[PDB]
Amino acid sequence: VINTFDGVADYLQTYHKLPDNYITKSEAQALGWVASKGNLADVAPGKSIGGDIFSNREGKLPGKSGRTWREADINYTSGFRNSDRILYSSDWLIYKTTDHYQTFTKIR
Repeated sequence: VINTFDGVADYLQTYHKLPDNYITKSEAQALGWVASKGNLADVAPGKSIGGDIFSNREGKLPGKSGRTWREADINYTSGFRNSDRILYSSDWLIYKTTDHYQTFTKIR
């Protein structure tokens, strides 16, 4: 239902949580999600992967003590996951990537 960059971005800054169509990878695995099969839409119709913590290993997103980053899939409808993610901090900084976490730019 809400899975666009702008849509999810505004939902997060206002309501401080993901829309209802998101499930973490753990949740999805528990419903029978097998990444190598690209089946998420069969076991969880209308859902997207989102809410997992993003480690920011490469220190690309701005870091701060106490700030945790999470991710969510954008523009997903079916099949294997795409390369689009929204990155959101606990202080509601919003970044996007369209290249599998290689490049980030600010959107809120």
